[PDB]
Amino acid sequence: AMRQCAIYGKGGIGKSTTTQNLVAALAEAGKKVMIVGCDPKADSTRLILHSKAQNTIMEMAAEAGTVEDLELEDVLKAGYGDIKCVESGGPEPGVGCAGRGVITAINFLEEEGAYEDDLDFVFYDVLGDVVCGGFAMPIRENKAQEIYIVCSGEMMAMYAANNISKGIVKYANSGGVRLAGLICNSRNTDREDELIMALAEKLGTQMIHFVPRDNVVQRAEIRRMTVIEYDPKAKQADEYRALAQKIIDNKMLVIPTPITMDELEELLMEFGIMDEEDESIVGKTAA
Amino acid sequence: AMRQCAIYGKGGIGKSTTTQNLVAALAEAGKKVMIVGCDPKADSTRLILHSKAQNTIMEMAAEAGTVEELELEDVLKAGYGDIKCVESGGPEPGVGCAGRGVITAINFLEEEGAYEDDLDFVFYDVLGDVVCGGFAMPIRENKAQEIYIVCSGEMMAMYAANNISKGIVKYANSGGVRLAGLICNSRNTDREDELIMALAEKLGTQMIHFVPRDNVVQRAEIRRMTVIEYDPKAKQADEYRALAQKIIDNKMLVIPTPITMDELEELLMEFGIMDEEDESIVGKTAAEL
Amino acid sequence: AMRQCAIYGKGGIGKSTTTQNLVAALAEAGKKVMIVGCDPKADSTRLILHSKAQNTIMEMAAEAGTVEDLELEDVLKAGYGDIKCVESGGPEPGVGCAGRGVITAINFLEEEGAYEDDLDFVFYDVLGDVVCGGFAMPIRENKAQEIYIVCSGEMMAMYAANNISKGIVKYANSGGVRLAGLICNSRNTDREDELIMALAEKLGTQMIHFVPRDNVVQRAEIRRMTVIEYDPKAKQADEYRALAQKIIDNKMLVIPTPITMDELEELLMEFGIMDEEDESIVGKTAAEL
Amino acid sequence: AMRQCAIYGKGGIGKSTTTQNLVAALAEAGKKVMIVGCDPKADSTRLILHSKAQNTIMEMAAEAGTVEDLELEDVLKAGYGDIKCVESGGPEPGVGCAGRGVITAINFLEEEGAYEDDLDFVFYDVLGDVVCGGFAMPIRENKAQEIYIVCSGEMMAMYAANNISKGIVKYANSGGVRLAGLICNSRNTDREDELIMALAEKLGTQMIHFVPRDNVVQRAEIRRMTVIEYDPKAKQADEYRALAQKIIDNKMLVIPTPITMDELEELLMEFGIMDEEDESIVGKTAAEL
Ligand code: SF4
Ligand code: SF4
Ligand SMILES: [Mg+2]
Ligand SMILES: [Mg+2]
Ligand SMILES: [Mg+2]
Repeated sequence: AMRQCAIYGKGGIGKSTTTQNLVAALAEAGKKVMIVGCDPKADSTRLILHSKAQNTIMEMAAEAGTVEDLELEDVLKAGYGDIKCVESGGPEPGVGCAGRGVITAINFLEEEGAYEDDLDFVFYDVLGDVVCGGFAMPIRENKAQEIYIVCSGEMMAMYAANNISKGIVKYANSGGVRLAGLICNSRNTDREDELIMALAEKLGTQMIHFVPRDNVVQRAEIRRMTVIEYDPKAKQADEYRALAQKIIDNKMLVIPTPITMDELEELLMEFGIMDEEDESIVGKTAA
Repeated sequence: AMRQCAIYGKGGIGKSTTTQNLVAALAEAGKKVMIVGCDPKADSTRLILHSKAQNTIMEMAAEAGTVEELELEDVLKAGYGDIKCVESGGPEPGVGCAGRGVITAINFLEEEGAYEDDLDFVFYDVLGDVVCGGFAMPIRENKAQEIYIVCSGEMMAMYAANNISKGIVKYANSGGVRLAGLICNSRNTDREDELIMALAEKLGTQMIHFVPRDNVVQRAEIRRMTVIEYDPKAKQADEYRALAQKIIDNKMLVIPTPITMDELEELLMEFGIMDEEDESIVGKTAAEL
Repeated sequence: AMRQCAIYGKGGIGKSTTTQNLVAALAEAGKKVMIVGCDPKADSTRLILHSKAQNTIMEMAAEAGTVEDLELEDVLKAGYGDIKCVESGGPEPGVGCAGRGVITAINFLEEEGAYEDDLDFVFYDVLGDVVCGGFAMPIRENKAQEIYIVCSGEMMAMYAANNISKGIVKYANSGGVRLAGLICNSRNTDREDELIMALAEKLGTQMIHFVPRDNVVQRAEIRRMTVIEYDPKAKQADEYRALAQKIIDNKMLVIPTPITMDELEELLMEFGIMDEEDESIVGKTAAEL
Repeated sequence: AMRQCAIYGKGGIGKSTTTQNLVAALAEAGKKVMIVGCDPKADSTRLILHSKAQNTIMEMAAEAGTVEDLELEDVLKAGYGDIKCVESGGPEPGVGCAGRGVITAINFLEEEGAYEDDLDFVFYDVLGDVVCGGFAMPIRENKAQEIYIVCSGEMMAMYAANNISKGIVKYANSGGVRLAGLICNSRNTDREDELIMALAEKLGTQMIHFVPRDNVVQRAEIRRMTVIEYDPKAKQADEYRALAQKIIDNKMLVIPTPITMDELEELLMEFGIMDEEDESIVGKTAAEL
């Protein structure tokens, strides 16, 4: 029973670093895992491979003309703990949709039997900033059943988490896409955990883990590796094992209940992220 | 002589706040301006209208028909300096295309006569992060002739500027969509201005204005207004006026020259945005070494 | 019973702002309070007087000849909630001892009957980075019997908290000086509450209150006033009222048990303030690894 | 001709890091340097010695019983480039004076013959926050002719630089103590470089060098070393060399011109560090609008 998961979140909150660290922890737990990158704005395999930038399917397509000309050897590389790594390749700037690329790639792996192994998990690393048809393609085509959202106590991070839930709600009726949990990439802020726990509560889900900020992540990042690999004894390592072990044991798969912009702002203000609004100063000149 | 302009850039660097502030400067200078928010996940008109969120074209279409049903009066609101304000609205989570929404909005506004009315400038506030077919829709359909790029001295904001320039290069043989300059939104970091100037020379453009950080910006955003409106005497207010001025007189429209990822890494690593790599230590564990 | 208190801690963590907000909360609870400024690098009475820089006893005495020509009225002002405010004035650069100016202030206040019987609290706002002889004067001279340490999760603020504790141990069996509690000035950090509680655990004291980081404090600071006065219906206001009340009902005075530098580092590493060291690569050049 | 210098500056701005990387660049250039640490809150020698904590004169003397039965080998350690490293030790918490232990350390080093013929520089690393008599001890005793003030474009760092400048003025005629320049220790901020030069112009001095923020410094420090030793190929290394070279070549030893607090505020404001004071809201309640 291979589990088809995806990680969704906006960019610039460390979504990909967490994806790779968690996956490494799976490999260290003796799970066989594939990472499929579906994010143009981040490398989703660099830390597993030790590479700078894996060649994507989209740019290897030009090398021979079409994806039917491609060998699976060129696209799918093995790295740490024999984690299987692939990068779809983002759209050509101005002349491409991101759904089409991710379809192209997922069917290529299907045709070539990448999904035909003793594979325990596949994790699609997906950009979930602006949740259009394109980035919602793994959901729509039912290519990921278990969605995890990487977010944080930042406004836009939680907005993204809310739209991602909405996107899910769309194709919930159709296919078995569910929300597995929220993952908090800490910003080393106070009450951030509680914030996301309360957001989870309202979404009808769970904060499956709080991922702290810890310099050992960056120290592993310099060496193009995960923390699991770099330093198994780091206290950060137990943090990714906890997340990983919780995903494995996870049986909580819901249809989320998105929230309103006021219902959100209410959260922000409750946990001291946003301040209580004051209309007496609204529209009022300094003179 | 209406000039159709777009501001492209990524989220989280205050693109919209610069657009609103810029536009308030123009109105204060006596120009008539319309703003078409084409950024999902951004309130592009909130400072002009003193509103928490404008009604978006896409969300009122949720009723039925982004045409007919929708009335320009329920779409287009005037605000500070008689600035006309429109919010296209983002795509339906999971289903719709963002560019399809934007064009529909723009088509609606054409079809309802908004682009008359004695307009000196219209500004499209467009998301330009992952510049897909979607967000390059206003370029392909030549809905904006001049493109300004909001960027900061940050990896991703500079990679977006790059992808925005590739998208302009893709359609420069079709239409007359040209890059007008980079606007740098400060992160209050050393050497940021030099960084962007270097990006400009490579992209084949100019850093048209350096927009400093200043608490008077947030102070005005809190009150849901621009600095130009909140305190025109402020020093930050003079900066937005200078931006507005250089845009009015801007005579430089170019086909940019996108750089390669190595050339981009070369540039970060000059200004220390990226660290120099010690590749001897790559793949090495804490125990080994 | 006029409780003779002192706030100690290093600069740059908002010690003073907490003191004044705290003392504002006491004077709103109908208390009679005197703040004596014993910190050269902080205006300890600015927010109470709505004043830029209160004139110090050392400044005034020089423009007079001596502390004997000095009138009480130029040196002790009443502010919000009729709080009495005094500023000792730090040492003359290069010559004077921070302590000597403090003792002059205290003797002048004692000489001129500034310490009234009705008074419910005196707070000394004392610098507490380097806990030398000069800055431990209140404690040596038995003027400060109840010490509150304003700290935070940054190393120097905690090291300083430990050094102020060692200062207390010295005079605890000469006079009745006791540590009353730690006061966390939050840097909007994760686990910072748990850190100071665990520091207090080791010291024998308690973390009496955690003061949040809230922008209304800054909004109030800017207007040279406390949150108690600026906006009583603010949530931060309730946070100072909490602190003040806990202070009012505090019966836990103790002799602290300072900790080894090894123990301190054990705490910072456990709460992520210090990094776990990679001792193998110590002293190694990047060329040799 | 040995040159007796001193690095004054406030805590927490990486003064001692700059000191040690500076001496490394002097040593790389074949100069004989001794670092004498006079900071209670900092290791002035750890990066040279690759050691967690050098034993101080205070504690070593505390062990023996007096400083007359203390051997030179015990305190004076050699490190990278055979830089001589010494640590005065801070004051006995609550009782001690910081100037007592520094005069002690200097007399010992004198008698034991640590100040050798071959030595080209000695540097005292003194905490320069509150410039009392005790911390001005190297100046008063005329043990430091050249003073370099580390600072940054921040209120309190510039204030401390100001107070140090008054400390020099005081003993300027008596001794031969001059100010040699400011060293800006970057916080990666805009206009900070323009600010410290402007301060320098008001003190009647110069900015000798602007030290960038660069992660390599922390990469070196984690391994308990200077950049010069970590990686002499890094752009930072050259920065420490430029600083060191300019110091070697420096011919600008002045008596400073300290500025008023108002003058310092005018500088902060001119370079966007402070906002202009809105006196129209000082005293004013939130509800009072
Ligand atoms: S559907 Fe989304 S990814 Fe595809 S072109 Fe439109 S905006 Fe871009
Ligand atoms: S006791 Fe403290 S304040 Fe007094 S001179 Fe010595 S170091 Fe300075
Ligand atoms: Mg090791
Ligand atoms: Mg007396
Ligand atoms: Mg190397």
